[PDB]
Amino acid sequence: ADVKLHGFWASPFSYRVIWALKLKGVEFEYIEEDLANKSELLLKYNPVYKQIPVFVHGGKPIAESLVILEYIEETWPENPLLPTDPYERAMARFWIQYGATKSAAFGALFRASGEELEKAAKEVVEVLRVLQEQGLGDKKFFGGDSINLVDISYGLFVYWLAAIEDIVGVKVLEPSTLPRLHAWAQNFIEVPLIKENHPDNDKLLLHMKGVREKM
Amino acid sequence: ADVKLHGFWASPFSYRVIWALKLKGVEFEYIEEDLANKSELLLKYNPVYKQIPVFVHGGKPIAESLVILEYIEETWPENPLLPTDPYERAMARFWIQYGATKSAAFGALFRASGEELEKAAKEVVEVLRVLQEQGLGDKKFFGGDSINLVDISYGLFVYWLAAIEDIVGVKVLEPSTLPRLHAWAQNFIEVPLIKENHPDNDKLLLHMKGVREKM
Repeated sequence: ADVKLHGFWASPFSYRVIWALKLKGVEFEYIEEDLANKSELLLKYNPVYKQIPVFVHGGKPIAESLVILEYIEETWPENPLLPTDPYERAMARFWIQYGATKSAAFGALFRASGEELEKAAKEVVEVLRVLQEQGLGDKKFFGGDSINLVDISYGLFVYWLAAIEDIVGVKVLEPSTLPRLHAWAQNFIEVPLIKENHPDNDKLLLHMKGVREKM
Repeated sequence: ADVKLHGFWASPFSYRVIWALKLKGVEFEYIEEDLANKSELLLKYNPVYKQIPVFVHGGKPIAESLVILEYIEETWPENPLLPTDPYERAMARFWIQYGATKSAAFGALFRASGEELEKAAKEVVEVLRVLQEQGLGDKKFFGGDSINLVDISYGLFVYWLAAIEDIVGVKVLEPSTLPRLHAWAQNFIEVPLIKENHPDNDKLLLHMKGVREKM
């Protein structure tokens, strides 16, 4: 059954799926979607959200990156991206859900006014501290010695932190404040799979700087 | 390994876990938590959210009802509450996630002012229409001929609809507007497992009416 991925060049959600497929060694056709003029296939495949990514396997579509990632893990179980033990799997799902819930704080910091900025940055630092202390601990990656679906889901945090630093100017992931999480972020971007698969940084900063003009 | 459940008498989230355990035939000790004075075990077991439910198995805790439900399904796989096929499992997770995301609209309607009420009720009806058309379809339950984790996760919607109708007075799940979803709601409350396990309706309406005094 052939695999298609409808994505967007600057989307971290589309990149989550690219990472999981490339890790599994699953060949796929990538389809770049124009978000200003959504394709007939995108609207047919994702009527509920009308968003990318849309993963298609054997002509059958799946929307929502977290749902797609679990389908990929179940369909191509070799090179596992989740643990086999139910309790460890529940801890992985717990941290993936925590990230999804707290993702709103990153967008809030990105659009915060000159005054709102201090409180927004404070809330992001506390989210990162809990993630570091209770989620990562002393492990190299959320997945232990190699990346797993938890690391993949936290690519979105790295994407936001780098955009807030380069465009806004506030630093929320500092080595002296969060040494373990900062070491994790550096180690994650150095994983060859990640290094080989990410938006062009200059093009991404420019696009995101322009998107921030919503104020 | 013994099973404990830290819950709250009026919590639909605690009831999701009770339903799944009773369906699986798993014996458990139930611990009623005083939300005004959280127990030492609750704060130790759920430091991230400090919320019930907290499920404990072999002394190991799990927080977040959706995470707990998947652990129960994986640990006691007999009497399955999720399909075995990855694509059907992905559709179940998709609809469970849709419910979690849209749950905020129900709280919004519950606390809406006399003016906000019309727009809040409109947004809830559209959430229910998409759930009915694209999620339930012509099936008796989200799980087909019997309830599954999707039906269990949508107990929360039934809890809200009955509270909005009895206290506020607005009807958002009408038989002539949503015939299939209304038939589903009636069929769900008639399932003996559900009928035997829910908060005392009079006590629940009174508690919720008092909680609505946050305006």
